Amino acid sequence: NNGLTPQELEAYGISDVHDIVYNPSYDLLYQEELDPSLTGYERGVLTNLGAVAVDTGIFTGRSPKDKYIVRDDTTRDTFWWADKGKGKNDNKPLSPETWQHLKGLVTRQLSGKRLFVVDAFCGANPDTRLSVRFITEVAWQAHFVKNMFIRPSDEELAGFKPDFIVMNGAKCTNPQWKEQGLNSENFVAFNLTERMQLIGGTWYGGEMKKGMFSMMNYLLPLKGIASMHCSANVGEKGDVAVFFGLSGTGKTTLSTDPKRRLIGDDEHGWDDDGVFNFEGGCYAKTIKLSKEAEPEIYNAIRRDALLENVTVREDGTIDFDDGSKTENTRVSYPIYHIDNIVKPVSKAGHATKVIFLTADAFGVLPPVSRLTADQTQYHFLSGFTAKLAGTITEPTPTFSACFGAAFLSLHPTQYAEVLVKRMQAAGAQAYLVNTGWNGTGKRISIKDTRAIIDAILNGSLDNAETFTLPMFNLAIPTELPGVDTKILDPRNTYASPEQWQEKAETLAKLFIDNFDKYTDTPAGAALVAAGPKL
Ligand SMILES: Nc1ncnc2c1ncn2[C@@H]1O[C@H](COP(=O)(O)OP(=O)(O)OP(=O)(O)O)[C@@H](O)[C@H]1O
Ligand SMILES: [Mg+2]
Ligand SMILES: [Mn+2]
Repeated sequence: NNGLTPQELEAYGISDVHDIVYNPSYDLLYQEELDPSLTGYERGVLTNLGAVAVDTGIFTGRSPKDKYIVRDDTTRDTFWWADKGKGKNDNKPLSPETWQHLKGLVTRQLSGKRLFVVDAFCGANPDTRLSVRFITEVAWQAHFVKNMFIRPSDEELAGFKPDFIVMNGAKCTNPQWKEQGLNSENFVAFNLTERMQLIGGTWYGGEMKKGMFSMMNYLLPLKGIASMHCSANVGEKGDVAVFFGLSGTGKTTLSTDPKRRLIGDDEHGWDDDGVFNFEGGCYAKTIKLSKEAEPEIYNAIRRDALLENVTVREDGTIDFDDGSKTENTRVSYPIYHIDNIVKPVSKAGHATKVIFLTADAFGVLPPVSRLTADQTQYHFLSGFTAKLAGTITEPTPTFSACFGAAFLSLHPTQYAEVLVKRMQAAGAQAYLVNTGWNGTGKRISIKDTRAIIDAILNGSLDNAETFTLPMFNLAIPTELPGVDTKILDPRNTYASPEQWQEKAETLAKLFIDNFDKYTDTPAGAALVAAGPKL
């Protein structure tokens, strides 16, 4: 029935829907979250910055072990399954039967309640975008999807017909999990035949964000459109730059550059016209957030922005440095909270600069180096980054294909293939930047990192004289405008170049061991030459 009547939700299996809050405004959401009635995790608090902060509960990040995709006649022969001959991933198969069981738990949990329904888009271009309908019973959750996805116009809602439905049943869990062979009572399931996503047990909003991203990572490459885990911005001359990288590497902090127009900060596609954003907002990290170091992001934290897991003092002030509940404190905000952005549609032309961000805890890789075409692919499939696990003692490596393995629905080489095709057609140049550590035991400052990005974007790096770094065979500059020459050669940051050597051999070996699983095909076996060598 036209409009968005309760009888329309009955088709989804939801019953006794009393009140339906359809596409709530930011003001409605504001009063909903501050309602003194609210108890538990539904309760939001007001901070001295005018933004409301919520607690996501026990889950303060994604839960890949609870992710499942229904294996049926639609997904069977196309999906990159975790139990298939292909690589290690989180795409665990699920039977249609267990799906229906999980669906029953969700629809029942959402029956006889006041439901928030947010209609939106995933993808800036109408020809490849997904019309998604989110259903929840928690206000701050509908707020999160309002911030993160593309907010439709009144005229667009008129002819709005969803392609995908996501039902968030955070308050319910699956008690029959042991009998079904699942990881736990919690669940994040997808069914491509019904085009739905179910969430149970976990309150974390990121599951809906990354969940839709995973779906885009499935549909687009099959159409020849690159789907990427990267930030992106444009210059006044129209030069587009994409920044790939794993979590915590700098895609958001570095693309948020006042001198350039922000396209997006995390999920983009690349078609015949160019690079386009999937989202309608940004999701910044807030631990130890410095207003001096990252002023644009700090000023975005105001009414309508949603703080997550941050610790708010009695006086309402936020302690950004406190990571007691989690180091993964975040804040989402609609994109317009950033001044210099592409308006009204988040898209631009083909990218000409392709930057790979990595936080090397081993202190081996150089701050910046220009990559050859074969090294571009080698490093893309490698997806290296290292944290520093050890209360930061003993660096621990992470190799995540395409810089976002956790969101891949297809085999990694399928993404590399479509990426290489787009880069070629545009004569794009690739670079590798170490936003991490060096022999000093301290992470490179944001100031130094921004200077390096400018040199890459302004061309002064392309004109610089370079020499080859041994083992990894990376072309590194002799000098660069704005940055200290001493840090350009990673070996200079150690007391003796012998220290670098030893650590470099360790890292090189890890890379070689990791890439070995790709050498099954001639193309990948050919790429081994583009990797490190002892
Ligand atoms: N030199 C540096 N370069 C970049 N970021 C730095 C640097 N030094 C410190 N940081 C901090 O590291 C983090 C980089 O975070 P960022 O939010 O950009 O990750 P991201 O790539 O967007 O990951 P995700 O996909 O999870 O959003 C921020 O907390 C930033 O303040
Ligand atoms: Mg980010
Ligand atoms: Mn991300």
